[PDB]
Amino acid sequence: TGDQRFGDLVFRQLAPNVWQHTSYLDMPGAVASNGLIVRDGGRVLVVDTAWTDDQTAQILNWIKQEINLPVALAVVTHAHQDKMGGMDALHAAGIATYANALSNQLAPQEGMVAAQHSLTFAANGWVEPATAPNFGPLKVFYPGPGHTSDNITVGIDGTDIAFGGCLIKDSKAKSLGNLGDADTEHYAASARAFGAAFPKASMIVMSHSAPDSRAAITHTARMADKLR
Ligand SMILES: [Cl-]
Ligand SMILES: [Cl-]
Repeated sequence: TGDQRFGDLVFRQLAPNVWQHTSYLDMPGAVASNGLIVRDGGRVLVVDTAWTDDQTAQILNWIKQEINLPVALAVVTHAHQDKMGGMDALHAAGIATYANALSNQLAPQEGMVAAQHSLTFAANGWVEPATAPNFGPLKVFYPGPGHTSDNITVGIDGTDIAFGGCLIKDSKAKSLGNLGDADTEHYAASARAFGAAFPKASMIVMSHSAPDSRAAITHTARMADKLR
């Protein structure tokens, strides 16, 4: 209970300044996609678009009318439709968009529109600060290939929250979902690297489940072990 709707796109509050935006697409069943909205000082930061441009425009309208702070940047966590399907709506609103350089390189073949800006990463997985200017509380981390080769993750400074995207499944999941683009061999390690990158996080947000505990990370690596 307690999950606010606006148009067709649930917002749920996670922390006083972190909302979960949820949109739905129908996979002829229906499927939820989760993303984040972050209030940091006098601007708004977004993580992940919705499945489509119209849903993404709704997210923007909402920010305008529930937060009323202008959207500074948006970060998308890889080149899949649940994360990137709404790029045009972001660009029409003139919002600076960032993704892993690799996500941007793969976006055309994945049917997605590229972000305007490319994030690069060090060998230890942390984002190069100068490719991510003014991200504020957003801490961007590339844990290695897993769900896709380009998947990145984001921690929120000043919260128990880290966002795993489609990389992490929930603690009671019966599978790792879509392994279509998966790196089987490195998945377990990547799931574990995300865990270790945000060691103090206890609320883990993922793409198709309510926020879960760290058991989500542990369980996902367990399942991925059985792959390799
Ligand atoms: Cl499941
Ligand atoms: Cl942490």
